[PDB]
Amino acid sequence: IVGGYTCGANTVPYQVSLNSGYHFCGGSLINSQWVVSAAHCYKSGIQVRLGEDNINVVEGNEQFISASKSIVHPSYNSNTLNNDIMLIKLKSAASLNSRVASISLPTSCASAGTQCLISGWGNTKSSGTSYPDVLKCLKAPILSDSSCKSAYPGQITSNMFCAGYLEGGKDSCQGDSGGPVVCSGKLQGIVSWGSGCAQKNKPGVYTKVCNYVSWIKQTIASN
Ligand SMILES: Cc1[nH]c2c(F)cc(Br)cc2c1CCN
Ligand SMILES: [Ca+2]
Repeated sequence: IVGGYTCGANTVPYQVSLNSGYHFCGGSLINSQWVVSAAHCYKSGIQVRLGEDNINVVEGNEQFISASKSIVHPSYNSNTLNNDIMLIKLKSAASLNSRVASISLPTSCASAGTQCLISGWGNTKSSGTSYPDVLKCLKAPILSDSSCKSAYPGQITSNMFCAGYLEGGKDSCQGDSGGPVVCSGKLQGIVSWGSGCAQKNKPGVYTKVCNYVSWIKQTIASN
């Protein structure tokens, strides 16, 4: 996250770190057994880390649970990033509490101008590279479809939205991938892609979660 703030320990209790020897992506806990992330975060050997603040220090509220199965969306295209969503099932159910909690799925899509909270352990620099230890947060509005398409001609599908600031300076970044965009208490987005981080006229692009709720629910129901 570039231009954000330190969230505070366990204040984003649905935020997960995906670890394969090291943090490589975020995700969102959606019930005791399932995490939502980005399809471009797929790899094998994933351990889900819940209750994290400093990802380099065991502080006492973590739960470390290996993935038993990952399911990349059937229509994910890795060239265009269309349908950039994945589900990860945990080998055992997480223990839910104030600091480890699921985030509700949307019942309808969100509107331009809605305020959202984006969070992650990604790069905090727009030029250069610095990776934080503690969770970072950014409040950012959803941008109009027309602004989003103007920023990225020919690249924005019906499964994507932009959020952030056209002036630059505040954005998600590398390593925030797969993490949450939460708006009015619902998981509306997944950190997906962009051109650089926090660059003028290049806001972040996010998977439009509301288009996937039927698939998420029926996947969970049979897996
Ligand atoms: C999700 C993602 N991953 C990135 C990456 F690996 C390198 C760079 Br430069 C940008 C990004 C973004 C977009 C952030 N709005
Ligand atoms: Ca920790």
